[PDB]
Amino acid sequence: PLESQYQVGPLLGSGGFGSVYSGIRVSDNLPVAIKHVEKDRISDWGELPNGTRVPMEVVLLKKVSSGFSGVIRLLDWFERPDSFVLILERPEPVQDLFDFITERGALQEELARSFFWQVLEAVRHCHNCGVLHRDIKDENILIDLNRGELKLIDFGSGALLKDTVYTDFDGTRVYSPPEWIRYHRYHGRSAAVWSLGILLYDMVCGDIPFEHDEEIIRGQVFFRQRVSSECQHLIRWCLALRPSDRPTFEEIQNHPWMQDVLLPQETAEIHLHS
Ligand SMILES: O=c1[nH]c(-c2ccc(NCC3CCNCC3)cc2Cl)nc2c1oc1ccc(Br)cc12
Repeated sequence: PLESQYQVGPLLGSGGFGSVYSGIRVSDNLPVAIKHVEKDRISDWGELPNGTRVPMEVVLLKKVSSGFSGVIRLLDWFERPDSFVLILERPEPVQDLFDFITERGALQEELARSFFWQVLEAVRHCHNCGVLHRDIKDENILIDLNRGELKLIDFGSGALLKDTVYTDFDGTRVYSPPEWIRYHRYHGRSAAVWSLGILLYDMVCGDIPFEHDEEIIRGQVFFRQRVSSECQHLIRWCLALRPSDRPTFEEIQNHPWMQDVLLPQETAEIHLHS
């Protein structure tokens, strides 16, 4: 029971998500992350197999936990008077994609591809486990710099995956698809693909392509940097205005630009200098 199992360290960051801290498991010194979430700010609750009230975040994390290292692991969690606490694996050394992109600009395509493929594989996993993330974006992807592996994080906005329409969204606006902006309705897989389209553009251009509802609704994509035509094509496809025109994951991964991906480890050697 309790903290004193773990050993709190520097705050890593905070926001509408809550607050996350570096920490060590005192027993075996495992690097972990301690994420605190206030009950008043939680909005989407669910319940466990064993039948108890919890943040959806926790349900979703348990549903997707496993060997698969494309998604952060939930190690344990605790309930408090006015908060919850989640203990998550921490890789060390680690940097999130956003910070990596600020630091290094528009990524080389070889690297964007390794990365993007890894994201794709992580998301497929979530959908295989019945979970839909709803906030795919550079900040919510961690890079394990030794192993050249990407981990997805922050399921605070996600939802059980379903085949019917979604009328709620509390993700990140600029990553949301046109059909949310206009109609306040979307379907899971097609909304995901759109945000992945924003994600790839961000990677290859050093920034997100739309900053305003107007540009989202319009959906014309302008490339501010040299980007190969296959890449441009893949991105424009993911950003088709009509959802059903977007590619499935299978089509994304069978797309020409996605051929001959580097393994994560050879990515690290070549591109993380390690
Ligand atoms: O849920 C999370 N959110 C966040 C998170 C997401 C977005 C942000 N904010 C935006 C970024 C923060 C850093 N880059 C510039 C601005 C901050 C955090 Cl702390 N981090 C983690 C989360 O779970 C983690 C597990 C292990 C580790 Br290491 C980190 C996390």
